[PDB]
Amino acid sequence: GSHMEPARVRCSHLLVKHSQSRRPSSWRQEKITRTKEEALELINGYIQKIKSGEEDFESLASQFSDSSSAKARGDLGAFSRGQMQKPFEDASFALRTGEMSGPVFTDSGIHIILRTE
Repeated sequence: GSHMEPARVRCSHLLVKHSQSRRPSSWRQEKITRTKEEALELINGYIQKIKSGEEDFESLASQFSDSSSAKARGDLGAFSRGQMQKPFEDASFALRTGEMSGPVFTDSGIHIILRTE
């Protein structure tokens, strides 16, 4: 449980679009043909690889993420409350230091939350 309230939290994020997304295009893909489930498979794939030791969230959040933060390894840096979407932000505070959350469904699509701090 959360035994402390931090005003500064650092979390990295990964995002994969889906067919029902508002923007069916990205800075890497021309059209998002993959739906929720197809994107979810990728999400779980990334997570499994990281937990196994195949790769680290750095490469996934950079070369396998649509998040603009991908250029910075997918990290958002140290942010505060009222800075990110509630499902993500509230989850970040709920997570512990060094915790990688699973598939979190948000506006854009499925998000992976890695709370480093």
